[PDB]
Amino acid sequence: MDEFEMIKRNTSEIISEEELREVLKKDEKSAGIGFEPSGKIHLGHYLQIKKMIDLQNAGFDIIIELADLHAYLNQKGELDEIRKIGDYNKKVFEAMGLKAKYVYGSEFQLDKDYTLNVYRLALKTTLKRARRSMELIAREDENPKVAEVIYPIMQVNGCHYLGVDVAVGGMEQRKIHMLARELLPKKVVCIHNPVLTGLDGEGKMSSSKGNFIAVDDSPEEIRAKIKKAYCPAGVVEGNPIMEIAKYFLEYPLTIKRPEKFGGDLTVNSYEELESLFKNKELHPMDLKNAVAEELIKILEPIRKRLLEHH
Amino acid sequence: MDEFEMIKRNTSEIISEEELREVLKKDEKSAGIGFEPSGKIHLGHYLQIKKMIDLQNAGFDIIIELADLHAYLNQKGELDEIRKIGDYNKKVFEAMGLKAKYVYGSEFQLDKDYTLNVYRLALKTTLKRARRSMELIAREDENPKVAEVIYPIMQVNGCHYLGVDVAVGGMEQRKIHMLARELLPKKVVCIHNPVLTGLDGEGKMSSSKGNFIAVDDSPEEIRAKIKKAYCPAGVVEGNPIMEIAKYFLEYPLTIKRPEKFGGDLTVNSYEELESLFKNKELHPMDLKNAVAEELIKILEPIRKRLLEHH
Ligand SMILES: CC(C)(Br)C(=O)Nc1ccc(C[C@H](N)C(=O)O)cc1
Ligand SMILES: CC(C)(Br)C(=O)Nc1ccc(C[C@H](N)C(=O)O)cc1
Repeated sequence: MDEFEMIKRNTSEIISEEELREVLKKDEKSAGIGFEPSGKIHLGHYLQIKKMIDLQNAGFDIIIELADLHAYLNQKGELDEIRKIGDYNKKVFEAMGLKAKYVYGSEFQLDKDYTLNVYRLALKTTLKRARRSMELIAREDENPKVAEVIYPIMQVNGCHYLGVDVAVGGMEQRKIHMLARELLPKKVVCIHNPVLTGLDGEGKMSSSKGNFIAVDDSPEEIRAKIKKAYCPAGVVEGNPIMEIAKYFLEYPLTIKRPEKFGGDLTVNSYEELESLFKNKELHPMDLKNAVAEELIKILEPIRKRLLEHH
Repeated sequence: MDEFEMIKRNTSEIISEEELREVLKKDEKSAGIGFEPSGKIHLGHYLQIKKMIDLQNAGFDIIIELADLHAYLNQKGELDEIRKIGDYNKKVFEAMGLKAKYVYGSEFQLDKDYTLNVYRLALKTTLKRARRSMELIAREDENPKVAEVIYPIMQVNGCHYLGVDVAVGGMEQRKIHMLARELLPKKVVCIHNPVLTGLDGEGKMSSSKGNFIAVDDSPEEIRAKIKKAYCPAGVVEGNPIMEIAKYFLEYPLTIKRPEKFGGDLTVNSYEELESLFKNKELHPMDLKNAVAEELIKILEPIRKRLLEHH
């Protein structure tokens, strides 16, 4: 498991693999990601932070953008309230064990030269290309605002201004990332993580859809959320419980169940688990119990560090 | 002819007349207009500058924006070349007899607080409203740029930042102006001048359509441009020669013609001229001769001041 495959583990795509290999050669290399401040930090965020921790462990300097101005452009409210939530998110990201530089976007995204470059990019980005890149990001609006098409080019320029070698994000960021690769003089290596399914299976996990496990949920809340979740026997695709087993749990994995249902089960890889699940050797109730208890233990240190403040 | 009707003469609309009357009450009041720098200054510009001269004569302080950044957003090239053309335009506007403050937009349109307010406005302006306001302004593009929708909200904010009581422009600016009236806390009085017809009658006069008389055209060039112009007998609407008689000439007007065509004609108002033209008492050839020679004399001082530099 070289550093490449360590970075590559559980990503949806790397754009591009050859470029990432060149970047690994450098003594000095930086990786960046941004987050619109969120009232709750959920497993979708945690997935990203894990991936930033991998990069850090491969010798990357990590830059986290607390994207207060992007959230302002995406209709999350007033900058001061956004910035307060930004500060809470940093604490959560630190309680996740991430050592990084944290910057508020508004610290640099309003300088004369940043703005001028945003306007340069606005001359090279068609409205159609801009609106396409925001399809999975833009706040739902029957009357889309001009702010929606400023957003993607400000994120592009952020890549430029921060000078990262690698940009990380969920797959929803990939069209903004493609735009950065076409417009900017230095091509940024782009690493896209999968988009988790919502707990009810009905769509993608979102802080505004209320279908997530938050990293500071109480254990009873974790158990009740898993218990209700979409999780049909033998169905792996779009199954948020299997996604959690694949993305967050440690193997080998011991799955406790009564002797009358086969007794404790040990699986040495998520791949074995998927096999046991597909040919319906492992029942959804037992998968849920094991996933909930392991997730509880995995999230425990984070919830404890956050509760230590009170 | 109070100051109101003097300001109102030969305008298409005043938004609104009651508001303009309130503004006239003030000892201190300012009027503003912007121009994307243009290689040639034509009668469309001159019409506007005349209207600024009226306002000045009514006691307005005049602010002319040399809109280098708007022209940059509207694909007129590089800022330095735009700014050079900006400087030429000022000279022309001064040779027209306008005493005013001249500012390059880029002097203030990149400050942190200006930019932040542009982004505030971008949150309140729908893409559809923004693209509607640019229909008569935007450079022709099969693939419209994001820059096209930044333009109108930057012009709105310019009104705000410069604090004018009155905004002046051609009718094509009216939708941007309407947006300023809805978004800004202080409603700006908007004065819209007519859009001149191109010399060939086929559309509106434009510096990029090459259908204009420039204020520094030589007399032979003026005569040849008038001679070729669209100008059908009895047709007033869309007739650029009548527009010039209405908007630029001084009355009473003596129209020279041979005795065999009726001999010299004196008309005491454009209204008489329109009457003589409609019931086909005045032939297009004689109208053209008179319009060209009077326009030559009217533009003479401007062409001379511009030529004095060489
Ligand atoms: C400048 C660097 C490279 Br650190 C960066 O990635 N900036 C960035 C990234 C993502 C977001 C939010 C995002 N579009 C979302 O959907 O939440 C905002 C800013
Ligand atoms: C700030 C004040 C009030 Br002085 C102003 O009117 N600014 C302004 C006006 C017009 C233009 C150009 C115009 N859209 C065009 O079509 O040429 C650019 C800037």
